[PDB]
Parts: sequence; structure tokens; C-alpha cells
Amino acid sequence: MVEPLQAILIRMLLREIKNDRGGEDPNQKVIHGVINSFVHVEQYKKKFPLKFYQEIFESPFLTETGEYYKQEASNLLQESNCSQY
Repeated sequence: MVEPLQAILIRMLLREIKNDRGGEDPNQKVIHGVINSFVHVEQYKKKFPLKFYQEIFESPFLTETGEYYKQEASNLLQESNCSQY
């Protein structure tokens, strides 16, 4: 259910979080239930219970939030001085 849908779940999870960064408000409860499922799957793993959560979601998330704020950092500097930046 997750691994065959990995290429479509985090493809649009990063879309709705990026939609949240744009200003609009997505469904909070649905989002948090999906993300918490990624760590609750491995609740029986004695070692590395967050390994699935990091490798499937967090690492694509940090990469996505990396090229978004770098896009945002270059967006703010054009029309804002350091006083308001």
C-alpha cells in the first residue's frame, strides 16, 4: 500500500505542504495522519523505527524544502533590503 504508492504519495504530499507554504490552508488532520503512518508502520522494528520515515518521506522533504527556500531566498532579495528581509 505504501511502497507501490510511494511515487504518488510523497509526490503530492510535497505538493500540499508547498501549497501550505504558499499561504493557503490544506487539511491538517489528513496530512498529519498520513505522515504519522510512515513511522507507525515500523512500530514493530526493534532497530531503526524511523528508517522508513526518513528514507521515504523526510529525505525527499528536506530536498524539497531545500530548493523551495533557496527559491524563496532569491525571491525576497530582489525587492527587499536587509532591514525588512
